[PDB]
Amino acid sequence: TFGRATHVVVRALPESLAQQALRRTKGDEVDFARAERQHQLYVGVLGSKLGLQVVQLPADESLPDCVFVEDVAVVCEETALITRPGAPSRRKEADMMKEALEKLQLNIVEMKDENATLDGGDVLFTGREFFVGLSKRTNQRGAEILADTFKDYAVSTVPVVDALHLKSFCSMAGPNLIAIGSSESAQKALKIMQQMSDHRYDKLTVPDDTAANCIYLNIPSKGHVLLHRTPEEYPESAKVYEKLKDHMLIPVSNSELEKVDGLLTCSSVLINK
Repeated sequence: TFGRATHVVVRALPESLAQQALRRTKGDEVDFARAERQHQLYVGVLGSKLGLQVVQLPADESLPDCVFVEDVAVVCEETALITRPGAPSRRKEADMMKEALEKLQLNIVEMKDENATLDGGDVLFTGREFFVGLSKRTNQRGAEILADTFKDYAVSTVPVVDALHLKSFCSMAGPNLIAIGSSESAQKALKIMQQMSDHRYDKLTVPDDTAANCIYLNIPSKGHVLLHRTPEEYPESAKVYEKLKDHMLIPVSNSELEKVDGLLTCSSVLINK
């Protein structure tokens, strides 16, 4: 069943994240203490509230972005692709992630090609196929290696225009359901994805691009579950998610890490064992 997961890998925030953030903040500074609380709440939802087995990796002060585990690995079925992140400063994050996934007994494939880069944030897995954003972080070679890794699934690329990652404005909200932003860029990207696929997807359109990034899970003890940004953060988008009457909706705060481009999907790697 699409969206089923039994384990989740997360990683603690390093204090060094605050320092590196000073050069990323477009405005308001990051409240580190609050970022930590929001992370604690996030992990609490995944583990305590939903019952997933949590693998908590320790922070590495030499890796300021280590909390964003999604970018270092893409998991499909029983295989994990350990990526080669676009940012060189994040390459070592693959070390502990590889160990974590090895211990979860997954088949491991490493992106070693020195001319290939790929951030997990640029990968949208619909359950039927993959869409990979060609951005400043992920290149063609990277998309090809992902395609060679998950041979039983089609992989199509889409240009990422005025955003960091493909998932900066989309994510899966349920079976055959793609949550998508309303910006010119988001809508164009969606049109391209729909044109390349031979399958018609349903869509959930939200006014705030960032709020289109959510986490969908299928929990046996709860059914359809969706972690989405709070009404306090994005009132108009939360109103749209409320339309999903068959989903267990869980509002999750992320105001701090969003300041450094970290959205909801960024802080976890889900595995179905």
